[PDB]
Amino acid sequence: KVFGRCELAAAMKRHGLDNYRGYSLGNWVCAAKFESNFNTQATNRNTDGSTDYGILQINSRWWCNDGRTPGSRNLCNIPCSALLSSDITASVNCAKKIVSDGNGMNAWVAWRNRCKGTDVQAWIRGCRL
Ligand SMILES: [Cl-]
Repeated sequence: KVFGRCELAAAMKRHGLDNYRGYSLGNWVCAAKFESNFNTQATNRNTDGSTDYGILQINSRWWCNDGRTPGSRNLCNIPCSALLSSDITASVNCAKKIVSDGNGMNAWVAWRNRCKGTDVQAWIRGCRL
């Protein structure tokens, strides 16, 4: 599924991401835009052989199992394919564990380079929430 901007904002809000660990809704929408272009089916492979999955591009090296990343962990205890569903529940629940692990949203490279320190409120402007 390819979400619309306001559609994804409303979905994330319903799943408890607004101000989660102090990060306003606009931060999450901005990260999703630049990680996956709002596409739940996005995949990208990394140099070390791990793969990133879904709307928030969660890495198989640490967070999910894809059966082809040797010596990796599965800290969200899910198959990586569950992160590609049109229902974003699994992606959101895993993201909540990632953002709580001490480094906040700096875990997402696109957020650090393209969202951090910008006016992220603009990403939810005009949406009915
Ligand atoms: Cl933080």
